[PDB]
Amino acid sequence: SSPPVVDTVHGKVLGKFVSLEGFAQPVAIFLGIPFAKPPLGPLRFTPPQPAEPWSFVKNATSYPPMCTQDPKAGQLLSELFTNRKENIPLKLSEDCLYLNIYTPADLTKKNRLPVMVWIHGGGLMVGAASTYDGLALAAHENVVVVTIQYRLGIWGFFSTGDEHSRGNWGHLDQVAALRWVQDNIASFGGNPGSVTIFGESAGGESVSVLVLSPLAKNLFHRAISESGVALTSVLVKKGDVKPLAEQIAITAGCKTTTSAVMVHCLRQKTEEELLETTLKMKFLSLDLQGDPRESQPLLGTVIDGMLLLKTPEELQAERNFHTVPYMVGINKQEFGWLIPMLMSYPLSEGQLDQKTAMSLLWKSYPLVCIAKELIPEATEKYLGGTDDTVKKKDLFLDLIADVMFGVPSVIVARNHRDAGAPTYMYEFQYRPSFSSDMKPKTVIGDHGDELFSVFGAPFLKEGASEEEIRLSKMVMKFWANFARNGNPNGEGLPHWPEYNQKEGYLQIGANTQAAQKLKDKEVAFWTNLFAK
Amino acid sequence: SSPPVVDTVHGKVLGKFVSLEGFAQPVAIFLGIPFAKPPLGPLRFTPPQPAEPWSFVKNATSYPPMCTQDPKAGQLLSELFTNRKENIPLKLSEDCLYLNIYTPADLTKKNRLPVMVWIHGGGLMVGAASTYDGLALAAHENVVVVTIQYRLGIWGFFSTGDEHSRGNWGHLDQVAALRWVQDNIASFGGNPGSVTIFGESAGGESVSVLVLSPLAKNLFHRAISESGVALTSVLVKKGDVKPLAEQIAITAGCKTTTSAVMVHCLRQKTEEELLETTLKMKFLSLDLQGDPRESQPLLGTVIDGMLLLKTPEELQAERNFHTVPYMVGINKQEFGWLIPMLMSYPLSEGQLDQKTAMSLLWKSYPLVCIAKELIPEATEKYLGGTDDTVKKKDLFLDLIADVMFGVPSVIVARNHRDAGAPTYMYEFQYRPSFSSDMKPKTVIGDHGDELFSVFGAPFLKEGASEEEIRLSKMVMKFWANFARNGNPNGEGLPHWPEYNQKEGYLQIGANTQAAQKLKDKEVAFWTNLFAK
Amino acid sequence: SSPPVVDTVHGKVLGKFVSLEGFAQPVAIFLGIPFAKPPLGPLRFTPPQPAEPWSFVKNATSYPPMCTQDPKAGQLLSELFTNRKENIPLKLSEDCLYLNIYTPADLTKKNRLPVMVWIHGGGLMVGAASTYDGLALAAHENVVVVTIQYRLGIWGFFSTGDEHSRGNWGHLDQVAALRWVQDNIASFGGNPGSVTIFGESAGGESVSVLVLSPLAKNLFHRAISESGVALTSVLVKKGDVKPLAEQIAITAGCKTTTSAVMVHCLRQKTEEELLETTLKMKFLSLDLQGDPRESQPLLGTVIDGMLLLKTPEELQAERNFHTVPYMVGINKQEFGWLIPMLMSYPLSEGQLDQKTAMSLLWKSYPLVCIAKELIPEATEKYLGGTDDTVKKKDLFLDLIADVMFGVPSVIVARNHRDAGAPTYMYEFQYRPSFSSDMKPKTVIGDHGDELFSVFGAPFLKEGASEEEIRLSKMVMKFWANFARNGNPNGEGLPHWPEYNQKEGYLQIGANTQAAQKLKDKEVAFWTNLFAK
Ligand SMILES: CC(=O)N[C@H]1[C@H]([C@H](O)[C@H](O)CO)O[C@@](O)(C(=O)O)C[C@@H]1O
Ligand SMILES: CC(=O)N[C@H]1[C@H]([C@H](O)[C@H](O)CO)O[C@@](O)(C(=O)O)C[C@@H]1O
Ligand SMILES: CC(=O)N[C@H]1[C@H]([C@H](O)[C@H](O)CO)O[C@@](O)(C(=O)O)C[C@@H]1O
Ligand SMILES: CN1[C@@H]2CC[C@H]1C[C@H](OC(=O)[C@H](O)c1ccccc1)C2
Ligand SMILES: CN1[C@@H]2CC[C@H]1C[C@H](OC(=O)[C@H](O)c1ccccc1)C2
Ligand SMILES: CN1[C@@H]2CC[C@H]1C[C@H](OC(=O)[C@H](O)c1ccccc1)C2
Ligand SMILES: *[C@@H]1O[C@H](CO)[C@@H](O)[C@H](O)[C@H]1NC(C)=O
Ligand SMILES: *[C@@H]1O[C@H](CO)[C@@H](O)[C@H](O)[C@H]1NC(C)=O
Ligand SMILES: *[C@H]1O[C@H](CO)[C@@H](O)[C@H](O)[C@H]1NC(C)=O
Ligand SMILES: [F-]
Ligand SMILES: [F-]
Ligand SMILES: [F-]
Repeated sequence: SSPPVVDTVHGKVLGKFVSLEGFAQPVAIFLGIPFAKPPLGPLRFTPPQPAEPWSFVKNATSYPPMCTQDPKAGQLLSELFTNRKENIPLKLSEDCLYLNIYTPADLTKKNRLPVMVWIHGGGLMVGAASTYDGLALAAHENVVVVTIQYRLGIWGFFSTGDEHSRGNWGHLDQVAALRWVQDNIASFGGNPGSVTIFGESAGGESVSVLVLSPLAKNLFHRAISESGVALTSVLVKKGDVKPLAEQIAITAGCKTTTSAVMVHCLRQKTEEELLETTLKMKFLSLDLQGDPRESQPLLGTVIDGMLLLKTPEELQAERNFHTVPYMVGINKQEFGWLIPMLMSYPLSEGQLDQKTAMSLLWKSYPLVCIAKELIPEATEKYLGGTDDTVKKKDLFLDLIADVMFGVPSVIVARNHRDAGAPTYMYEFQYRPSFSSDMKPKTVIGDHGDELFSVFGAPFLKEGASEEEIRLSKMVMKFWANFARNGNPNGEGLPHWPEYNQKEGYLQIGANTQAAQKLKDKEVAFWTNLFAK
Repeated sequence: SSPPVVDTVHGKVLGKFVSLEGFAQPVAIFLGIPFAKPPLGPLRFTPPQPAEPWSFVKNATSYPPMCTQDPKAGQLLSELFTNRKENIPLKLSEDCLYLNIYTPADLTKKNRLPVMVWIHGGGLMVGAASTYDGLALAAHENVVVVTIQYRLGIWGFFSTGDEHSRGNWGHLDQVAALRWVQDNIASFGGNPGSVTIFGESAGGESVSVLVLSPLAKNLFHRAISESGVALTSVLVKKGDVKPLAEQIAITAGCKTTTSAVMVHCLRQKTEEELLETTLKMKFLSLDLQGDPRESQPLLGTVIDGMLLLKTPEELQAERNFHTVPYMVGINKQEFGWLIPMLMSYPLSEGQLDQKTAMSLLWKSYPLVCIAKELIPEATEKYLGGTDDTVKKKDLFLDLIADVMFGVPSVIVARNHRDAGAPTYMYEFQYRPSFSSDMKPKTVIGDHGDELFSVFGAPFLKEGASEEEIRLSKMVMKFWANFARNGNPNGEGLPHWPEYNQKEGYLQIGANTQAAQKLKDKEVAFWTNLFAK
Repeated sequence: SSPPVVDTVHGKVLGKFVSLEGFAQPVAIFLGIPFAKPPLGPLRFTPPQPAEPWSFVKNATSYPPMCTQDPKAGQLLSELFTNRKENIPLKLSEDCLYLNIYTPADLTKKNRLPVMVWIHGGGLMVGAASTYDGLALAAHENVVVVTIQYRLGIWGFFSTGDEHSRGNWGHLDQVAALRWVQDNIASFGGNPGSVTIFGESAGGESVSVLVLSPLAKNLFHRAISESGVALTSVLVKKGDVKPLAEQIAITAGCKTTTSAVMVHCLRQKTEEELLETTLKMKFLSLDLQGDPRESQPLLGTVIDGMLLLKTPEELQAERNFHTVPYMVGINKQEFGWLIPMLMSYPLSEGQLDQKTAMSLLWKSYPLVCIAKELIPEATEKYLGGTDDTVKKKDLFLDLIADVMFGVPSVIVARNHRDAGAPTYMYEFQYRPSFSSDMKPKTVIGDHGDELFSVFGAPFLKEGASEEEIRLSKMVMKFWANFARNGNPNGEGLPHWPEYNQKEGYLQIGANTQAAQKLKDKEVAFWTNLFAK
């Protein structure tokens, strides 16, 4: 029939139907819907403003650009995380505040299906929404899937520490996309009364941040963090952020007389000029030559006084905030291959010794945040075993993963629980067939592996076994049920214990079964070690 | 006496008194009155905004700049259409939103004289208001004459097809200046309740557009289109305008990743950079090599969705719309010398044959928009007459004139007529003594020839025979009478029948008398041909 | 016990304590508090906009930058006027709208002490607030002292003479600071209901202008003009100013097609570019050859139609406005050494004859504004006496001093008196030990010599004698009493008569006592000569 045409507040939107195998009702897809005014010129380094309305019918049938980022790194991550057959090459632009919608609802009628907003990851430096296709999830579980984008790197996170540039522009874009949904999603057969935000990695941490922010209050009703939370140090800048702002400005060829002078100067810079600055800063690579405490991994989240009134530690410590069902999960080997490879980690010999371990762990300061006085003990706790240099390197990775995702995730889960809100945890342990060739088959539950089950990659790509297909059908149902009742459980699916005092979590993989006290031991150790 | 000082909404304006040979009543003249804020910087490619108010008295005693255009092309047209003796040298600037006023009213007393607002032509690419002196008309028929300006070329008509740059900036200016008139004319002895708009060529097509625009309603009560209407295709863009925008962005050295990207980039360019882009484009000149269907004649009117909700063809269909007295006229030989000479036509030998005719007609695509399979029938219907190559060249010029003005003008008139509103038509056939020395004396009723009678050139220049002086007097009468009563008739003047079903019109010239069915046979042929 | 933290409408401010010998209660100092939004980008050449509120605690413990100016000239004047022991070197920046506060109040309690707002001088081309340390005056007279800054030169006074750039930006900033004081001063223990503005030189003229401006109505309750008033021609521009605008524009490398075009262009220029333009104009210096009337001193105050509705002459002619106690004073030798030296006067021979003098006075047209036909007359009235060139040189200095400050000051005073408001006058006659070596010891009461006494330099620098100390205590007490009651009289002080019909004034110096009719003779004379 005639392409799908939905009416929104700003104007009519045109899309295209896409039927999936085994589903009569085709899925309506809208690509590149603007949810905010293009942040160009004077709007750079400022909160997102509403999108100007249009006079006729807007054709939303073309993938939007991805926010300015390292094009090589961007395309690489996309190819590794995409759930669709062939990766979709994208263009770069500052005009990237768009979102993609996938509704399996029959627009001719009135439907109120649950809405699931996806926040992509990429360390807040790279990524896009187009990378994730929701055609499968939307059909198999009959939910309206929405993928959003937000300013990355300098454009979405540059902060001078004061009012001239508070920061968190990227986080504000997410909040704006959430309001867009509350105001228009009903036009796509989605129930604005039931919105679930979920994201992986930096997207995960973003979810945690939104769950603690007063600005997002009432913009969602359930949240899910996949391998990433607000306690994930590397993504949250604590202390005086001024030194960073100046370092960036100097590189860009700007004076540092005052804050307003820097912001003004940086606004004058071109996109290419700021992309070059980015490349020079080398944000997603382990800095070897230099002091570990001087390596700037990124311009993560900050305490601007708007989105976040104080550090995540401080905020969660209190129990006076709108609580919602929150699902926090991690993978078996978060630091298995993906992250180390991208960051170009030194580990290439396949083995390591205490001395070298403590040497590498040190330079990993901008990631784990371990005082040089805690290096020995930390290394001993994980490598103080077998003489096998090879088995050491493996325990070294588990060492890093526990500090970045493991312990943090569990902590957030505990606090949310104590806050008196429905909490859930899981430990994904599986090795997708879509993995990379360079990835050693001895790795399972790597960073981002759960993505393929979540977005039903086995229903779009080819070569998926019946075992890999069912696993996905299970995850999608678990997720979708949560978006529906704030409870993953359902008929035909194993039992998922709510993370309470017993601290029971679900283990997903070849064999999905419940368990208890995830990393419980690991947490204890670090909680004391970190206490100096 | 002392310089006239009128009080307007945004401040007091100072002018000067000028006396015309024989008239005791001195005419108050104001030059350079702003009717909007200068469309500089971010205000480029945006609607005109109200002008900021001034403190003391503003000297409105100097000619304003003409809108940025091809300085050479603009200077030529100014010297070929000016009715004043010596041609005034103008300056270029994006700061060109001014209007000139000519009032014979006695400012010392309340006066409600009819107001005639003039809209200059020039293919929407060149032109200016200072070119036309309103002294003679204002004094002879006692009416306030107002010449207005509007953004041209890229500045006034650049459109990306969407909300990022809808377009028709130039027409919105025409509207702004009209609202200004309704708000201030009374202070100049003019009656806002009786404003007549009239223009020639592009100024004519503009009147035709305002007559059809829901925004213009109530800003004028009488319309006059001299050689140019909404059906003159060359000036109206249909279909996706996105290609033209992208071609312009590229020529200016801008990326085309998205609409917003283009507009932002172009807004960062200097006036001169856009003027160089203009010259590079080579607009008003016939392209003889390439593809006629791709040739870009100019940047005209589009369907923004604010000024025009749909194409003129569809608009004139409806009856449910406000209607006013409309006078549509054309010249004997619209494609006689002027236009061809300006666009550099291959016509130099002074004759033409059937074979070279069909070829030329095709390259003339951007003007007559005639299919390539229709060329044979069209050429045979006009040139199949005699075997005289010279007559074939003249009958070929009649071909282009009919398609660009003849047929369009009549169709527009018949629609206004059947719409239930007073309509009037005429055909000017005379050769002013103010013609160029380069125009053959055999050309009678060439494009723009009426302008000399309309603006009483015979009373400002020299060499005008009494016969020509007489023609001018009659013309200004009819006009002013039409302005006064929406009817040209008045004792002392030949009778001008209303354009009703008998399709009676007036032939102006040495011998002025009525006739019937103007271009009747012509309209039939062209409507039937295009039907295929 | 802990750094001073104060809450304001815009956010928290953090200062520092500084104790002054003789006072138990340490003074709370706040440096660099923003009272407006940085006048950058499109904000240049526009009214000051409110400052953006900050989220946490802002540290105002660092000296703010001074507005862009001649770095050399700026730093020189600061060392010559500074009352602190060591001159503080400052940075330049368009982001200069800050104010400094010195409060002797105990912020742990509720206090409401009189507020004295200082407006530094420097011909509206240079100067800073930081130059003046309020520590002494604040502690000694128990009053809150506020030092403000305002846009200088082109940035603060560029006028096209119309609505596209009225001018007086620098005066608007001063008014913007006064509003900030009324909204937040109570947080600093200040009494918003008792604000006294005072300034020296261009600061004196500013105060004088604020007294005639409707915009300053109810923003201060007492005024003090030290050596400068609104009748000091040199700082006030009369007549068409457009010619000056164009002159700057061309120098800066801009077009001059229209006013809007000129302002649009200058806004594009970088700080460094406008600064280089400043240095080129040679604003401070004096041209010895050419034509005196073709020179150009500066960009003083203009008649914008906002800040000032008409010339100070016309405005003071009316007794229709808010009348507040006004104190106007001058020094013994206004043109004794300081100004001449800074402009580089050819008086490097210490001698001057009746013929060489008539030449200088003419060349000094932009400073005295005297028709060349009058030069001979005036020159006689002063130098027509002794045949001693050495005395002629001195009498010549008295000539200029009387025309710039002497006569203007008394006239301004008398008019205020006749308006029926409290008036007072004084004449400082002392030679501060904190003078410059290169300064002749025969010069007593040079321009700005009262500043050392007013700001208590004897209590900040070293070597002051018991006499110089006593003088400073007396002056401060006099100023503080005036701020308190609008009357300088108090116990322990001589009697300062009001400026009624007897025209009594105070002779401040080593021997302070009252007198009558200040410059009465000179006032009568000049008024006559100028009557031509
Ligand atoms: C690259 C591209 O095709 N641009 C298209 C854009 C984009 O879809 C939107 O900017 C969101 O991507 O808008 C249209 O689709 C539309 O509204 O009619 C037309 C145009 O073809
Ligand atoms: C370039 C130039 O000379 N500017 C002139 C302008 C123009 O009138 C307006 O810009 C409209 O052109 O304003 C004046 O006339 C005026 O109001 O006193 C002064 C001046 O003569
Ligand atoms: C570069 C500079 O000196 N500016 C400084 C400003 C100024 O103190 C205020 O803006 C008043 O001028 O704020 C800081 O001191 C601060 O709040 O800690 C840090 C910053 O470095
Ligand atoms: C892309 N990798 C390169 C070539 C193949 C693959 C394994 C090898 O890595 C190592 O020896 C590391 O020690 C390592 C890294 C990541 C996971 C396991 C082991 C280096
Ligand atoms: C300067 N002109 C050149 C040589 C003489 C004169 C007429 C001719 O004109 C044309 O071919 C035109 O196409 C034309 C103009 C006007 C009337 C008829 C035909 C070409
Ligand atoms: C260096 N100066 C020389 C010798 C001592 C001192 C004073 C004198 O000049 C004057 O008295 C002039 O009045 C003057 C001219 C220029 C600058 C400052 C003072 C000339
Ligand atoms: C928009 O889509 C419609 C229907 O698919 C099509 O007719 C039109 O050409 C498209 N417009 C664009 C973006 O070219
Ligand atoms: C504020 O000042 C304190 C010291 O007084 C300093 O430690 C801190 O860095 C400043 N705040 C910031 C982050 O600007
Ligand atoms: C405009 O004319 C008036 C009338 O004397 C004059 O005051 C003003 O300066 C003139 N403008 C210019 C810049 O020529
Ligand atoms: F991430
Ligand atoms: F035209
Ligand atoms: F000064």
